[PDB]
Amino acid sequence: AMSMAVESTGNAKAEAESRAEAARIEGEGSVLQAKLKAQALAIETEAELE
Amino acid sequence: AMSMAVESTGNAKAEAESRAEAARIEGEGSVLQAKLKAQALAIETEAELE
Repeated sequence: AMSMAVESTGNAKAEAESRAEAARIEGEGSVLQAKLKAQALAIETEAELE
Repeated sequence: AMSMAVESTGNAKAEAESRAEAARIEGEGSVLQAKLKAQALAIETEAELE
């Protein structure tokens, strides 16, 4: 049963650890993307304001 | 299970790392493109204003 316990936890958590680790890339990516999108829209909407 | 953990994380994050790395190119590209689009519309809309 101790092997059954470490089987279920170690396997299922490792799957749930990877998707959360992947979501961290989207979070850090979306920050840098939105930061770049700020400049994209800033230079677009401000320069076209003339 | 430690191999199962590094399998899921290392694989799934590497896929999510590449798409975020690709999105950085669009972000930096869109800034330079919008910056060039500013001149394109500026010279177009200002010179045609005469």
